[PDB]
Amino acid sequence: KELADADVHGFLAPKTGRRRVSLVKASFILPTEDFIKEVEGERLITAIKHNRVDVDEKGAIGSSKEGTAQMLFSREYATGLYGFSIVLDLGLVGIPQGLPVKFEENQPRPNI
RNA sequence: AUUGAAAGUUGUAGUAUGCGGUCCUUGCGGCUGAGAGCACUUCAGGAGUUGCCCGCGCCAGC
Repeated sequence: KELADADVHGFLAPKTGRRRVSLVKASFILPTEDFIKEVEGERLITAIKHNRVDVDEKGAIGSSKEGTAQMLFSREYATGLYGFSIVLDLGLVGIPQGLPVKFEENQPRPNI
């Protein structure tokens, strides 16, 4: 009632339990098996290098002994046609997990 | 709603700043498209042909 993120994405309270599962679930993101079959070889993974140049007070630069921040790192970039799948059980938003229905007047009305 | 319930391996980072593919170099020197050659030799603008035939300078004039 007082929180919205805890309602939709669940939460956990080790003090007294009160576990509520997430109402929205998602799967991994894989390239489709058709793409994998049709490429067979090829890397489709590129290691691109990026630098961080740090000019000194006038114009100077150092590698690892002047205390400056000048490095040369690398990052992996991928491609391909990926597959996604999500399931949103939004029908339970605002209804307590333990009491899906109230059933007080002999009708199974939702316990909102 | 199950070894279960919530859970970014994440946020900042120029593989940069300067550098003439440049300077010298004749596709040049010598070379007759030249020498011999009748557009010549034989040819009538020629033969025949009337500038013809008839014709009052005329009659009256002191």
